Amino acid sequence: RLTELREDIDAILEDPALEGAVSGVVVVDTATGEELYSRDGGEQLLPASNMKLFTAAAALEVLGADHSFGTEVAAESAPGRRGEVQDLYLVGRGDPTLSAEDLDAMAAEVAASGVRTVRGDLYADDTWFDSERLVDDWWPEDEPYAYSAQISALTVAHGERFDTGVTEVSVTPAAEGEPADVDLGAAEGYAELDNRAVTGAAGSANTLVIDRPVGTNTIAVTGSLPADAAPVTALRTVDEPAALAGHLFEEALESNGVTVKGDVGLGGVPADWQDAEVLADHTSAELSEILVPFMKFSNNGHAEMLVKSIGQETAGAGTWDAGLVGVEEALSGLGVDTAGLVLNDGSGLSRGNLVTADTVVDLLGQAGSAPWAQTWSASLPVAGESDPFVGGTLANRMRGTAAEGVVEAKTGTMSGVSALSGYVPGPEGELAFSIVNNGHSGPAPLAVQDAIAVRLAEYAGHQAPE
Ligand SMILES: [Co+2]
Ligand SMILES: [Co+2]
Ligand SMILES: [Co+2]
Ligand SMILES: [Co+2]
Ligand SMILES: [Co+2]
Repeated sequence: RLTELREDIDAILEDPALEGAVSGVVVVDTATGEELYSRDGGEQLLPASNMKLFTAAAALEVLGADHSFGTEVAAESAPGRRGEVQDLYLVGRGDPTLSAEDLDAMAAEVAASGVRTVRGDLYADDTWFDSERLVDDWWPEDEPYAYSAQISALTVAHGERFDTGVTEVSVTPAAEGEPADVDLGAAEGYAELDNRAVTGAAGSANTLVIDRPVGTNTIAVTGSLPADAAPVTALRTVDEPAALAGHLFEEALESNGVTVKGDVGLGGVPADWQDAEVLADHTSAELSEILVPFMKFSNNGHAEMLVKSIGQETAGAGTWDAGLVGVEEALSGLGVDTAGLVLNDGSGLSRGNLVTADTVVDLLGQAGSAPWAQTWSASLPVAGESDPFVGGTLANRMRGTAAEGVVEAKTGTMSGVSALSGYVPGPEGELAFSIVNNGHSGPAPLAVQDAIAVRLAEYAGHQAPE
């Protein structure tokens, strides 16, 4: 059987979709520790989102499944007679799941706390992390999109997938000839809008485009949306995720009967205050829970926020430099050889990252036996599973095959980069694998990755459903 498996993979790797592409492929039997297959396992390649694997493991080691994040509201001293206060500070400490609901819940506490007026200014404190919003080598052209959202300690998360630093932009068609109707979602009143979009005739081509011009906090909409066209929605990042959290909290307070006479702005709690009053606070779910949405949908904001949290825990510094070193350290304490590893960021978006298929499998074996093995493997996306929170970025892959609901693996794709690394649980042996492709020029070789994952699932003792 073994010999057949090897030949089969060699054949699959013969796909023309992998021309001019270096591919690191490693397969190992977790149980026996046997090396079922290996090709360029020591070759340094860009891992794309697969990099999140290393960040996720590091997070469990340094923060732990138990870990959770907090958000506070503080005044110099509690309110009194007329229930007034001067400056109010919204302090974020890395919660990547802070919803607008959470903010409203807090706006309520501040009110129940006896506050009716914020005579001073309302400040958003995100100093828990540095202000380095984007990784040095991230392409500025990717900035308008969610996966490239600015990183901040205080940031609001959209939806149940917790997309940070973004706002939801909607474009609804009007009558042919009339301007299209644009809604900026949360960023309303915060970001500037330049709506040049127009309703085209019914049946006309949809040429609409939503964008945030680099270096601005403006949502520019151009193009034409046909009248008979279904309203469009999109996620666009904003500048200074904190200034937005402050804006929404500003609106949350007002909604909870608390007036704010000042202005919303960035700024940390004076430190001059020996006993600031904590009018309100929120605590997120534990890391083990937050891991799911992070890994299932591959959330870059979460990965980066995690690195800096690790930087805070290991060195008291929400910095990529600190966190990254902390990640590399943690991986070592886990028994992983970080020799051919190069960490430039936590999400894998950075072209500066480098790993080797061997290192990945290495991290898979170790992680597989660590105390948090369960919560860990449970965050990985499962092959061909409709439910988004289970299938993740693999919901629409390998369906109706031996891998369906069997292969647990992290995906990762960029131009010329693609990877699929994970586990293949089975009666014929517990398998760990890694596939990293760099160099291909057409689309990502996802069918090749699947083909291999499906053959492995079979080798592990699984049959396609009928
Ligand atoms: Co902890
Ligand atoms: Co949504
Ligand atoms: Co608003
Ligand atoms: Co929460
Ligand atoms: Co099966």
